[PDB]
Amino acid sequence: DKGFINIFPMINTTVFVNDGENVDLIVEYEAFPKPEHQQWIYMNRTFTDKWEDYPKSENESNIRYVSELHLTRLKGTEGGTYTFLVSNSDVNAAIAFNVYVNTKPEILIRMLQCVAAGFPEPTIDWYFCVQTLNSSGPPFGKLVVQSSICKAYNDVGKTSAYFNF
Amino acid sequence: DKGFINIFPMINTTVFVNDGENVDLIVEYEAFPKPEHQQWIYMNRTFTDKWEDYPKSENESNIRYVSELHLTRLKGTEGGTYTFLVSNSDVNAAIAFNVYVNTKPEILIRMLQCVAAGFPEPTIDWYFCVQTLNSSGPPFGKLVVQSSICKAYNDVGKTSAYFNF
Ligand SMILES: *[C@@H]1O[C@H](CO)[C@@H](O)[C@H](O)[C@H]1NC(C)=O
Ligand SMILES: *[C@@H]1O[C@H](CO)[C@@H](O)[C@H](O)[C@H]1NC(C)=O
Ligand SMILES: [Co+2]
Ligand SMILES: [Co+2]
Ligand SMILES: [Co+2]
Ligand SMILES: [Co+2]
Repeated sequence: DKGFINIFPMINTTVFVNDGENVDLIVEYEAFPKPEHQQWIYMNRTFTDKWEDYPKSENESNIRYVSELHLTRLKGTEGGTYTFLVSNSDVNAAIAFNVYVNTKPEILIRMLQCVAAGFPEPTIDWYFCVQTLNSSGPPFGKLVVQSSICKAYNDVGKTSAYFNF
Repeated sequence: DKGFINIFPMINTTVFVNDGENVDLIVEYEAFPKPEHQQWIYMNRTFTDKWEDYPKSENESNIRYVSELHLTRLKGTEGGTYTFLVSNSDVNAAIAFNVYVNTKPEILIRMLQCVAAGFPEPTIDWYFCVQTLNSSGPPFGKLVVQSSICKAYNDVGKTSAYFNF
């Protein structure tokens, strides 16, 4: 047999984190020969000092290794796929984590239009006393919904605003 | 000496309750002769079954009495002065409780105008990427402030909304 790299996640690959909280993406993996070019990537951007790598055993015959990425104070926009890559002289290997960041809806108004953004997808109710877009600027949220006929909410929170003529 | 009614509060007369929470307004009082016409009043409205009255002692020579008003699920609008009255054949006596209900700001928008309402008095900040009125209808809050130049907040919460042209 030749070289090999086998990766096992220590936590579930799909993780859910509340807005402003932390999460540690942990991976164990066996490799021969000595693993090289350990790397954590999010959005073509490489984390320089937010992660750590170390052998699981001090013993010389160890081929078990651990890599951890420390995500701190995650924002709703910082949700997405975080990828870990590693290689040796023979094999290239990778594993991916899907990080969801729960956020309460942010609503804006520009005949006005009410637009809610966040995760999970905010639903809009109207009380008396629908399309989907994807924008970078305000309001800041993973999923964006506009309702026309303003209260907005999801399983993590609610946001309201009144409008009169 | 003739008749007398002396009232002592068992809790502080000024009470602060968060929105949606409960509070028990408790009063002890000594009276001779037998107290009569015990009454709890808020906004000219008399609580019929939300309160209880009972002698502090079963013994016959007791002149000590207790009256409790159970306020449940208080709203921001339900903040104000709650009054307890009691009398006998000689004296009339009363005591008053000042109930504050903390609420996060509610903001509305009608050249638009942003109006925040709640308790304590909401302050308005503007981020780039003042008068005072008193209305019954939306937005619902004890103190109302309009700022013109929309984020709004107080020591109990915050509420935001964007506006673009
Ligand atoms: C995914 O991870 C969660 C914990 O965040 C766990 O409750 C769930 O069972 C996992 N799903 C699997 C292992 O299929
Ligand atoms: C008023 O009541 C509060 C408790 O709600 C207490 O902390 C405060 O000391 C009281 N003020 C007095 C007794 O003057
Ligand atoms: Co380091
Ligand atoms: Co949808
Ligand atoms: Co009763
Ligand atoms: Co003021």
